[PDB]
Amino acid sequence: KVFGRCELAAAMKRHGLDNYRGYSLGNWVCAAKFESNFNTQATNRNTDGSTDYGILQINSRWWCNDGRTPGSRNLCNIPCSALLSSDITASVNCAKKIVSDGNGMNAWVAWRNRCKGTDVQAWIRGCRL
Ligand SMILES: [Cl-]
Ligand SMILES: [Cl-]
Repeated sequence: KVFGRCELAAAMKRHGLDNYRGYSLGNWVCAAKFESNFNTQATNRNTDGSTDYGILQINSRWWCNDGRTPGSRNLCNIPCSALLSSDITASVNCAKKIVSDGNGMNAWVAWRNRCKGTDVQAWIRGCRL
């Protein structure tokens, strides 16, 4: 599923991400825009053989099992395919564990490089939330 901006903002809010660990909703929307262009089915392979999955490009090295990332951990205890669902619930619950692990949203390179220190509120401007 390819979300619209306000559609995704509302789904993220309902799943509890607005100000989760201090990150306003616009951060999460910004991150999803640049990680996946709002596409739940996005996958991208990394040089180390791991793969990033879903709307928030969660990495199989640490967070989910794809059966092909040797010596990886599965810290969200889910198959990575669950992160590609049109229901963002699994991606959000795993994202909550990632952002809580000490490095906050710097875990997402696109957020660090394209969202951090910008007007992220602009990403939810005009949405009925
Ligand atoms: Cl915001
Ligand atoms: Cl980047």
